[PDB]
Amino acid sequence: GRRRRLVWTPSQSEALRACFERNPYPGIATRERLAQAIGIPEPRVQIWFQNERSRQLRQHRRESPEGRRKRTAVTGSQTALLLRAFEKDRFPGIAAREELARETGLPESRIQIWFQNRRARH
DNA sequence: CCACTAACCTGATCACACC
DNA sequence: GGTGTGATCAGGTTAGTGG
Repeated sequence: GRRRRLVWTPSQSEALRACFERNPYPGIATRERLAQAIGIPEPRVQIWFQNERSRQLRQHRRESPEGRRKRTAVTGSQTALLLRAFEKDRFPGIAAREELARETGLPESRIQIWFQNRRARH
């Protein structure tokens, strides 16, 4: 069970490509500003820039420093809750992550990263 | 039927706090 | 140097979009 896939409007597509053309490695500030200007949540914008670099790099292989997101602070209380969840299921779907986001107060996009990191190291 | 791609993934690495 | 862990990189996989 994954998040429902959105569909770019023509005006959104134009804005993402034009910003990608100026810098394919935007920082959190550029992603946030672009996300608000076009009405899309920032994680979807980040996912698009990653997919779009994948398209461009694979295409160029057949032809040819902006600031990061601030480190999310995770309390021991939040960590213990995600830990207990991680033991029952290491691959929570969108609904289980929204649950964990609700119970922890952390954004769901950070829960997704937390599980990606945890599975690679534990 | 099938090309395209958002969503999601692995694995490695960056970045930074901390000792 | 060593450890821990959140964030991001390249790029492969899963599944929804729409020709």
